[PDB]
Amino acid sequence: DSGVVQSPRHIIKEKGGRSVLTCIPISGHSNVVWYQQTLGKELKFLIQHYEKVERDKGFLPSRFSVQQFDDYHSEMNMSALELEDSAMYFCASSLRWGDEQYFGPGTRLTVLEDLRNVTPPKVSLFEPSKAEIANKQKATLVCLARGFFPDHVELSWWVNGKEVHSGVSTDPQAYKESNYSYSLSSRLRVSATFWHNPRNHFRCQVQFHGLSEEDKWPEGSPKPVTQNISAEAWGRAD
Amino acid sequence: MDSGVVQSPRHIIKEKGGRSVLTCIPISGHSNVVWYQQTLGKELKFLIQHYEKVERDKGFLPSRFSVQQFDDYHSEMNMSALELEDSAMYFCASSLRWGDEQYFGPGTRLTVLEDLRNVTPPKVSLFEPSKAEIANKQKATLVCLARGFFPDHVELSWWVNGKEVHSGVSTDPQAYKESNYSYSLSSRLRVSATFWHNPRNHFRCQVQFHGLSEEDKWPEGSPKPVTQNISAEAWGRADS
Repeated sequence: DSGVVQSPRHIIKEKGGRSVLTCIPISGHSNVVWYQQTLGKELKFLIQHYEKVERDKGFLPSRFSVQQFDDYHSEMNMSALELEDSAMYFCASSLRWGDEQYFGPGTRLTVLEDLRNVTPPKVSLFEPSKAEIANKQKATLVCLARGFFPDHVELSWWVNGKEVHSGVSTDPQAYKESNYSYSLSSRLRVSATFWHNPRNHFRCQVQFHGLSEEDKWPEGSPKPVTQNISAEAWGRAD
Repeated sequence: MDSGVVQSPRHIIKEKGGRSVLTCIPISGHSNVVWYQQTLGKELKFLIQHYEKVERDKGFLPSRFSVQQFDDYHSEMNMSALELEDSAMYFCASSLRWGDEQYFGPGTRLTVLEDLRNVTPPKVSLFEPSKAEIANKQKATLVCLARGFFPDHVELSWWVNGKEVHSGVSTDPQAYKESNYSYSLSSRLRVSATFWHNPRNHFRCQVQFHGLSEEDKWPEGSPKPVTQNISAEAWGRADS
């Protein structure tokens, strides 16, 4: 029917800052647990509330406090943020204390020393090379998204308005091209015949997760908010 | 409690098209065991559940994975025809019975690569504090850099006079990729200038790299990138 939901999904904060994560448990569940997970590592139990009462606590830092409300939703208030706080934060709910836990999608928090380096990607689509097509009868489009920071992007391919996965090969993880700039590439391979149809449309779509409306930004340059950036091309006859 | 769920292996590197088996031992007395898959930085994906040896719930488990629970209630996921996209953390969790609170294992980090020849241990460098810092802040920060390694299978720790320390340590939460086949990670240890001003204080940045297995093949001509410990160290110093 539905599962645990959380908000926000991605958030970027400056060191010394403050934010609040919220969790809505499955309807009828009254027990809510929070975990912290450094990317690629184990889940770390933080705290558990059942009928608003704290039942058990792990290594919840004193800078963090959690409260559960009448409707059983839970909020973690995180203050005086440190770089070390960059992690995934999962909430999970169960009907009662002692029962099976159902997991939320997680909130990814990234804490930076200076928000002034945050910047969205530029995205370029490259049509197939003549040599590739002549030699293999396949046609590979390259999408390059780069110049972005931090590394919170999601790249997808759309052909004639529909998302595709067949023939898609995306780099598993963006890499740094310089201190405050990432690069990520993807390829979509189709048949030469499919590419040679002028009426086929191709779009590489990137979603960048950045600053929110809320965040302060000094005059001068556009605020690097969450936004979509894409590049497109049509097929091309011989 | 007395113990928790354990898993094996903790890290493993496989080539595309290969096969491996991940194993989970539940908390003693628990007979319900579930597996989850998690791609780096994403949500947990429920794979499958066994209780008293019988499959109950199943999520989207690829046909290439098969899971079995055994007499002693431990569970094994046999993974075949591995794909790059199978690179993930795999958690198991156990509960007394189905429907009960589940307890998580530490996870197995599976990395699937196109070419094992890209696997490389880190170079580790320790930097003594700058004279400017000591003079102006009366603190002394040592920097440890561990870089040029692949894949992202490094753990960094600090040891002062033979004992692990945490006070004054700031380690990057995540290594970043320098390029498609190389990572970098840094850490700082800050101590007082007076503590650094002692020739007999010893400082060591210790890195553990999880690499290829004893069983993996490796061509002649360069050292095999096996699991190994790599460190850098310094003693404190008199006035200069």
